Amino acid sequence: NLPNIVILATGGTIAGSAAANTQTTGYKAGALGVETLIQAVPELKTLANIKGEQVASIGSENMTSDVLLTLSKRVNELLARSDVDGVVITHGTDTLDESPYFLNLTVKSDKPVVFVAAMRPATAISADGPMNLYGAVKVAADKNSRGRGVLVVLNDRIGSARFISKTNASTLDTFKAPEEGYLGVIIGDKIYYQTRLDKVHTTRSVFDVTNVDKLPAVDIIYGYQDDPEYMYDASIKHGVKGIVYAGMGAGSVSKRGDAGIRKAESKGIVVVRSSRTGSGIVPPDAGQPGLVADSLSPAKSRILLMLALTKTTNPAVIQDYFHAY
Amino acid sequence: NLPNIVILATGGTIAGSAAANTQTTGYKAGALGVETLIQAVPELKTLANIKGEQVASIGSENMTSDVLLTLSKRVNELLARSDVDGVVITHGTDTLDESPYFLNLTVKSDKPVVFVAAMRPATAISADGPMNLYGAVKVAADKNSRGRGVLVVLNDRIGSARFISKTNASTLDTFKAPEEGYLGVIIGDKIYYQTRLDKVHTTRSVFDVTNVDKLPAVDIIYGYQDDPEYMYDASIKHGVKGIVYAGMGAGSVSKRGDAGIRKAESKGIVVVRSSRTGSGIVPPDAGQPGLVADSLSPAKSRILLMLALTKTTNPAVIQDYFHAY
Amino acid sequence: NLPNIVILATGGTIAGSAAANTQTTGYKAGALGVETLIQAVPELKTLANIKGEQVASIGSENMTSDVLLTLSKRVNELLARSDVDGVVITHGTDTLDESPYFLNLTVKSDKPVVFVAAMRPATAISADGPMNLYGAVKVAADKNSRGRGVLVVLNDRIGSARFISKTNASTLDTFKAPEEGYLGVIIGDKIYYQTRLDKVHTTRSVFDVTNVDKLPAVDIIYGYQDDPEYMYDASIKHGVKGIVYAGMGAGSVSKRGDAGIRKAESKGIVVVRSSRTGSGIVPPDAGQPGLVADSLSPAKSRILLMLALTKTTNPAVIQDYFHAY
Amino acid sequence: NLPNIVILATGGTIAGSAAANTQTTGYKAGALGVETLIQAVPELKTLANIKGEQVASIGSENMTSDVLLTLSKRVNELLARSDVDGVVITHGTDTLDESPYFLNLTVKSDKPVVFVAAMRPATAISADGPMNLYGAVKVAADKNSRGRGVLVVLNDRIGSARFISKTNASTLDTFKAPEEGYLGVIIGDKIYYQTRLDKVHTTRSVFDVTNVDKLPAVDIIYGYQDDPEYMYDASIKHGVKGIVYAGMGAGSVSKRGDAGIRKAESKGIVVVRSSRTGSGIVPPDAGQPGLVADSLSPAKSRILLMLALTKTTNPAVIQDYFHAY
Ligand SMILES: N[C@@H](CC(=O)O)C(=O)O
Ligand SMILES: N[C@@H](CC(=O)O)C(=O)O
Ligand SMILES: N[C@@H](CC(=O)O)C(=O)O
Ligand SMILES: N[C@@H](CC(=O)O)C(=O)O
Repeated sequence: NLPNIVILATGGTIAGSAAANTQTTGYKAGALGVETLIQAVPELKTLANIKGEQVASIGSENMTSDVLLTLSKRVNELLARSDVDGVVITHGTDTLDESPYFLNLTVKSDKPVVFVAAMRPATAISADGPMNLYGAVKVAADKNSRGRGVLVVLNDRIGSARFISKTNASTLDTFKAPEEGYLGVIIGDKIYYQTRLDKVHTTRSVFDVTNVDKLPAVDIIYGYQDDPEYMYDASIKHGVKGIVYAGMGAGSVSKRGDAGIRKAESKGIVVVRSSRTGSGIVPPDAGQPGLVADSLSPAKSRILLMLALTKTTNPAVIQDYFHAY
Repeated sequence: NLPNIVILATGGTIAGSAAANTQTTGYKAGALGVETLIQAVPELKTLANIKGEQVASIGSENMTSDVLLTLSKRVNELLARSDVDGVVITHGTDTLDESPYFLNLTVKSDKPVVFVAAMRPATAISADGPMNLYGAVKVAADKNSRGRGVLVVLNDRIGSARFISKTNASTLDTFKAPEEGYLGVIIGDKIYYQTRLDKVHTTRSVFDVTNVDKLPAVDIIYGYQDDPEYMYDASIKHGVKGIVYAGMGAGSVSKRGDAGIRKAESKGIVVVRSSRTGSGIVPPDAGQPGLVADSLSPAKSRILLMLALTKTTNPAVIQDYFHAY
Repeated sequence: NLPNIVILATGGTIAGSAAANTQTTGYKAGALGVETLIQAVPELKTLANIKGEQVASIGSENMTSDVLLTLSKRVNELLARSDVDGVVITHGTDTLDESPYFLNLTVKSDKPVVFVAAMRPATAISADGPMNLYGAVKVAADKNSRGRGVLVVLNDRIGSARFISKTNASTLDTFKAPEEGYLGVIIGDKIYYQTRLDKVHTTRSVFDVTNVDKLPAVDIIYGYQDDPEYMYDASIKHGVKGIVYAGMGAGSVSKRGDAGIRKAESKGIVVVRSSRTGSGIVPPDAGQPGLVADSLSPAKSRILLMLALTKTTNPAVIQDYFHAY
Repeated sequence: NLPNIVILATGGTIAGSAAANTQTTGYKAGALGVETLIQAVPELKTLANIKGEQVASIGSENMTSDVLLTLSKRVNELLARSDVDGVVITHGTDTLDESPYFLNLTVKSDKPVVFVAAMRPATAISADGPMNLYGAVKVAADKNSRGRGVLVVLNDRIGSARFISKTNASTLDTFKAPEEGYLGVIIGDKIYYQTRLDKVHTTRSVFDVTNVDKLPAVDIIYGYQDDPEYMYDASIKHGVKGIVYAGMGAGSVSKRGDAGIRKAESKGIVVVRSSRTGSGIVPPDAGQPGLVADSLSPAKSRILLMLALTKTTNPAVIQDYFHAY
């Protein structure tokens, strides 16, 4: 009796197709279904009983919070069933920073939720998709993968949704977390778990979007030399509920950024100072406005802020989420 | 006789002072003069004859293109003299991604221009400033450091202005370049050069800002899920000459980002697609609008685009600069 | 009432002194007592009630298994007392791969055992010792640091004794674990735990050396092109109980290395195939002799094998230790 | 017309064939000829005119100095011809630390010598071989690859033979150089060179093996706690010409290692102190015996020492080679 795994497809280059096998970038992309991905890897039949389901068919650069609501609700419906042991989600790499972390806070089950992607299309020479999908299903079918939070599997690595991000624009090994490493690795058709996420996730999370139809809008504004104050004005004008600041260094604000953040806060907008660096802690500073993002990236900080605004508008409670989640 | 090195001060945590040494973050920053930094390390006298100038006294988060013009003009004025062998620039870490790369394209000399910074204030326990400054002066005083482009010295490393960036928000070893490494290292009071910059820099650069009073305005717009098109509308309204897109993955645009970029291009604004990932190549794509940033980060792409706009607005010529510089 | 922390000194460059402050390497090293290190950082009094003890005064390159036995028995006696909350151990960096992992398997307490070291002597410019010691004591005094296994603190990082190793010969940031990251970080006088060790350690470990006078001899033989078979003959002649093979790639043996290992196994010597690469999994292979080291480095594999030989010689039980510890 | 590239096969997992595609490790390895590798990638015909030769059919773990001597002589006579523009060498990954660096010092031409390997067998799911081979041939056929030293191409990276090493036992992205990065990358069917090797290589190298029948024997002895002195006695007994010490930290010797090295030096054996860390500089120290390996790893130090012993035994001259090569 093999485990029962459901593969939910949302699109991405993993389900992409090009005219030539030498083409990995800059091509008229064609989408493939979940059944085509399953049929491409007949070795999945030794791991688990597989059922395919197409949630979406878009590039992750076009992934929206509305589709994330639909995805999370469907994952929760499936994991509540006794005939589903785990869920594998085929997704694009461009916003694989956000999607798994969204599910890390919204999934109400200990059963494995494994995001999977590919940097090369299925038609490409040495396409990474087939092995990544094999690894993802293997992880989801393993009972030892439970209670570890949402997992992300690419290039023989098992990364945490809380730390893993696309660190390189175009390489196969792009998904890394320099300061936190990987939760596990897949070597020689065997899973080796090494670390556990020391943050609040899945079953112990207070965030629930089961009865949420629309999430609060949150913008991300970059921090740099000569950064305009008018970007904050644009966010205020359109009435966003939150703003994540991709700050210079440890979330440092310029005179124009400081003025823009305080103007947003006076209108009731919750601002969180993250970092454009790529990793590390943004420490508390009473001399600067806004909350701090802890070690959360601008992309993941936005996700947490959106979900935090569904529960509260209290800055201290939201700050507590950033240090715990 | 010893070489003649001039230390130009712009500010930063390297010249920062706190009431307690346990404080490294969120403190009352006390700005120190260039002479105080020189007197703190009397071992600089064994390396070279030191002179100090105070170009600026601000945090790098407030570093502007106007101050960079003043800095670049002063560096070129000093390096043209026979009594100056090299220059050391004490700067902050928050925008040390931009400043050195600016001078990497504007300095008209093979003489060493070495940027130096510190993550911990001078008062802090195990302050990195003193050793960083010693290493920077040592690098600038070495004649073998010539013709290598603008250098950045922190944590015993010599990084290229073209590749090095603050990769972590709060650590001493934050300045890294995972795909390109370091040009050299400083170990045991000795310099070990290992790699050379294979890009156009300094003397061979066509970018000259000697007769430039004001640089063209360039904004950076971040790429993420549900990214607003109105950010581009804000840039267009304020009449920016360039827009750098910190794209999802390999500079991928959403439907709103695509619309915002094409709207900017119709107004004559040159848009360059960079990446929010942290490293890697953004490959050319005819299916997407805007130019491609090659391996240049959003911060450095903005610097190059700003300087490219002083000479031309032609997309093909600017694209050529992005692959060469 | 502040926690009671005991600082045990074994030596190292953290307690080293040079002729000049520009000397970090190649000098006549002097020794500093445990009290000299404590008085150098008066900020330790705000963290905990400190009591220093001098266990040894040697370079870690000369650290032996006999001294580790004495250290482990002493730590166990200290932590068994109700008036001790944690222990900080000043040690050298050269064999900081072995020592903490030894205590990770032998210390029977949830109370923090924090190893600390320095890459620069206390006399050097921007000596890392003072801050590393401050960070180590802060970790040991924190109640949240309990039950996390043996910790290693340098350069604002909290690494696991199971994963952390000296990855660079001479840099301050040398202690890394690319595949596993850090358990926590120390930023802005605050501790941020991110991951937990998912292996058997400390309290749950079966390795008890309280009644052990002398440990079994284990050698490490390197794997390379034209590697001699006579090195294995030298180990067999001296009657070692174990041999760790620092293998090429994934612990691959040459024809001479295969012959040497099989000859050792016939004499009752338990051989474990590790890797010279620096990281990763050495997978099981029925076509090759010896056991596999999992992700354990040659240095750490020797430590585990040495402790495993005090309990059993059964290859199946020892292999189970390598996948669980 | 297209360039003329010769592919020299030595063996390895790139030419490996397993029973099942889920088998990447621990399998009965099969041997695939050079023509089988060429016919597997028909896209090589668009890059260059290909001719294949079978130099060897062994795993790199069994690669010997006599085969490297034969390989180097064959590469040199091929590059001397006008009908050969570059050479691609299919090799194993286990000793890809040594082989390319050997040729980096022995090749007497600016024509590209590109080593290529694969972590997964040709039969495996998402086998890296085909893309790596395509990338290697593309690099060898590119005129811009000339005068850059021996290149190593895997996972879309172009690494220098001087710096690149297998850093992980079992992953696709194993070939890294933390402190030096890559010379270039292959993204979207385009080569992007970023750094150049700032060491003496190929054409300018003084190490000629045209008239060498047998290379001097050089052993590598590992440095660790309780390291035996008898390993050095075994090397002296068999009359090796050199000994590379894989030292603890920055090549630090124990009391037994110090006694063993000085005993080797008294018998005329040249000893070089390298590091077991994985990267970094081993600094000169008059207080310790033996020469220093600079930034060279134990594997690469052995290669340089072996080639230096064909010319001289003078300690100061060999030490100079270690800082220049
Ligand atoms: N544009 C693609 C990139 C990828 O999947 O690799 C996506 O994110 O859907
Ligand atoms: N806020 C400081 C940060 C630093 O220098 O470390 C600056 O950039 O000026
Ligand atoms: N030789 C020293 C190196 C250090 O501590 O940095 C030791 O390990 O004791
Ligand atoms: N055992 C193989 C490993 C590989 O090529 O991946 C070899 O080096 O030949």
